[PDB]
Formats: sequence, C-alpha cells, structure tokens
Amino acid sequence: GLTRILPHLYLGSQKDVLNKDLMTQNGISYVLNASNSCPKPDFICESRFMRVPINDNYCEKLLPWLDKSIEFIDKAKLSSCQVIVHSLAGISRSATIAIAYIMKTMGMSSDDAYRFVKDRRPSISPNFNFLGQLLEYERSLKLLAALQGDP
Repeated sequence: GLTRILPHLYLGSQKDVLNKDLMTQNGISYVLNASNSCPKPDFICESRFMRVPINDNYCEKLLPWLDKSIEFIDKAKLSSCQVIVHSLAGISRSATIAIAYIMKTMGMSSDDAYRFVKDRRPSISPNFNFLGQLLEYERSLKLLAALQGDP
C-alpha cells in the first residue's frame, strides 16, 4: 500500500519499509522511522536513516521533532533521492510528519495539507493528539514568518 506523496516523499508502513524488493524497485535509499519499536532495515545506510522515537498515543509529543524531520526530508530532496516516512501502520505518526512537511514547504494550511495527504493515502487516520500538534506547529510557523516581515 506504499503511497507516493511527492516525487521525493513516500508514506508507508513497517511492512513496506522492510520489503527489500519494494524499496529497491522504487529506488528508496532514505528512511524516516517514526516509532520506537520498528527496526531500521538492514539494507539502509545509517547516514540515510533517522528515527523519531515516538509511540502512537494521546500524550506522546511530536512537535519538537517536526523541524528536524523536515530537514531530513529536504536533505534527500537536495541529494535527488527519495525518502520514505513510515511507522508501524503508516496511518498516524508518519502521516502527521508528511502533513507537516507539506504545510511548511508549500505554506499550506493544516486543513489543506491534511486533505492533500488524505486524498493520496485515504487510510490515514492520525490520532487527535497529533492533529492538534499540527495546529500548534502551524501557529508557530505563522509567528516565525511574522518576524521575517510576513504578517
């Protein structure tokens, strides 16, 4: 069920990322693993791997990992490479990271970015706690932009 979100950005599950043939077939060399329990695939290089060590629940905190996750995805983009963002099921933790990436990159509202990812991977269903952290993330980007002279 591997989903291409942008040409350099895929969203998927643990089963996707551990499928060597699927990964090699699609030339995916970077992995952003949003989980504590999912393993790095043996066939992925440490320098092309990043973990966001979070559990999927109503109290887990994703906010301060968002800017570094986005930076990682842009490192792949600069290297002309594709990155997959995944968690266990690829419907909550990883999905929220993909949504935040689109928000920041395109200056899209959290509503529109959620819909953008949801349209391409209809199975996503991020828990409300993560969706709320997206709202707070957007609020903070708007204040950062304000300082840059963009009210």
